[PDB]
Amino acid sequence: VRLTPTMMLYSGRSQDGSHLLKSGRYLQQELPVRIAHRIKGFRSLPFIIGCNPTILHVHELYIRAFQKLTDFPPIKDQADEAQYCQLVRQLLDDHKDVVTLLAEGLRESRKHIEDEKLVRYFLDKTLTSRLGIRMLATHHLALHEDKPDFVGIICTRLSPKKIIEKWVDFARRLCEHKYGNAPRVRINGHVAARFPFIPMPLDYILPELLKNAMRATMESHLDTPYNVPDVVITIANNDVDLIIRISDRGGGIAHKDLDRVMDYGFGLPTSRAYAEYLGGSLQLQSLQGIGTDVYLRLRHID
Amino acid sequence: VRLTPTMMLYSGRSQDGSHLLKSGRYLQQELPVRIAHRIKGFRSLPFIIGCNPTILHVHELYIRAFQKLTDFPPIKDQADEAQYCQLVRQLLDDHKDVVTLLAEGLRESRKHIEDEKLVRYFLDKTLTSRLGIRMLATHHLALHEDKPDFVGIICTRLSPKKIIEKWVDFARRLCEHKYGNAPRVRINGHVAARFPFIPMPLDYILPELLKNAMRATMESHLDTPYNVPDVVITIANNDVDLIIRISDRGGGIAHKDLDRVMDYGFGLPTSRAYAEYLGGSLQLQSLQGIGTDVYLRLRHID
Ligand SMILES: CC(C)C[C@H](Cl)C(=O)O
Ligand SMILES: CC(C)C[C@H](Cl)C(=O)O
Repeated sequence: VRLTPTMMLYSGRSQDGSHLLKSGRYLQQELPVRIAHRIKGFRSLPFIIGCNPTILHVHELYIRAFQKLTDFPPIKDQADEAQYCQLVRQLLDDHKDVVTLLAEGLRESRKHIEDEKLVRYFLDKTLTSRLGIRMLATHHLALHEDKPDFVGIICTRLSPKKIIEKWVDFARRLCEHKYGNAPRVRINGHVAARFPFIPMPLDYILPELLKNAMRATMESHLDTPYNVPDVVITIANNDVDLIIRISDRGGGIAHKDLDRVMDYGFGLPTSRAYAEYLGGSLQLQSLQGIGTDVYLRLRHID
Repeated sequence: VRLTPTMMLYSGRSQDGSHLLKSGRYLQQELPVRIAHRIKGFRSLPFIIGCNPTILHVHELYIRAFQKLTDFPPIKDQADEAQYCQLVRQLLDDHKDVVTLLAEGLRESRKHIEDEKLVRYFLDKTLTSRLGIRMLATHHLALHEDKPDFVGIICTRLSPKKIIEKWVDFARRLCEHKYGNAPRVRINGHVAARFPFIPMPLDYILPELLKNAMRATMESHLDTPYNVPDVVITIANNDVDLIIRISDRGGGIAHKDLDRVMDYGFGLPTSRAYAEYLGGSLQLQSLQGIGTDVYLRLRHID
């Protein structure tokens, strides 16, 4: 009992494993319908783009997914549900590179793009539906796990500070490897906050935002990489949403680039679409000559 | 030679005072036309609002202004221009309370307001035109002054830090008088920047923004007024615009109030309309539970 947009994540308990069958049967009815919607998206692409060999390949993954899914017989016991999980697992892996295949197929296809609002809409709808589908699927699998402080993929006691720190260490390493240093990150605000929340969207978004804030900081301090401005992260936790402000002193996004930056890495426009999909937002405040403030808002689970 | 939107401020030099006659004759043709546009605005008000005695009074100031202006004969020498200045001076003073009279007339008139986009449009158009008219008029008068680092109302060497500091001292005093203390203000970024710029819009806007940031800070620290979070102002100066970010730790503007706050003190919605009128913007980022960031952008003079 809990939801993403129009999709339900099951918070349940059954010592017989009754909840696993109910969740399995839900996932089994919901997946094919949503995969078919993805097939329609490909069908309605401008012909010339839909013809691109990589776009066509991704199109074919979805048909294949829909075939295997609809071919699976209904679930009438635990044993069915178990094998169904195996299928779902295989599909999640087969589809792991999809975002990357799309970004490539569409680049090969840049010249033939006449209407950009049309393709941008396709990407947003595809990528965000894909996310929802993957959360729902991953949730069901994670219900088989016995891990504490987790109901499926819902973490019952999530520390925004903690999950930010993990992605900071990650982004710092990439940055140190490329520039030989990385900005110290400071975290302020509600650093002690804990509340139920689904990690996954944060796991996509944060590393992107952290990579940008760090890149921009280094690219504008080439002369002094051993000494660069800190990246300052602020956490604001209230009853409606969680806000994570990420501020860098990297010189800002230039006026001429302001529009190009939020459109299709490819990490920012995806991140914004994810945030809105979940009922939040991703906004940018550029101080040209100084730095950039990025505001990630995500609604509280309920 | 220099401009606000569709209006020209004259940067000129004449030892005979030839520039004063050219500016005077420009101001004399431009004022009546723009006052008449203000009269149309009142004429097109919903009857029931336009009937309010205070709204009617302001309406009558404008007609009166337009009469005295059109009655003034053309300017053919320095002596005419001098008396014209006297008239313009008198009008600027007669009209000094207009914003306040409007805000009052419309409050008396709240119940009868059916379409809010209509009135909001009237206010924006009136208040922002009024500003432009007052800049143009004040500029002409200031051309009579011999003050250094000033061509009329254009300051040739304006320090954003300096003008911010003046409004900080001002807002601090009001705040100390009401709460018995006030937040320390810190200024960072391009604190050494200097460039031609027209002070006036900053003189309206900054004190409003500073009053809010300080009020919000005190209202959320009632227990400890002797010790409150600093207000942090950041100046970003580039070739396109000037950005002044004003950040407070006053708990943010609550979700439920987010829309009500930018609509018609009355200081924020005016400030935003002024900023856009001049080709800039005024945007708010609320971190509910923590504070608010306000971003004032104003285009560089050119
Ligand atoms: C069959 C599903 C799980 C595939 C999802 Cl929609 C994805 O593209 O990864
Ligand atoms: C006649 C002019 C100078 C009046 C201006 Cl538009 C104002 O209302 O103050």
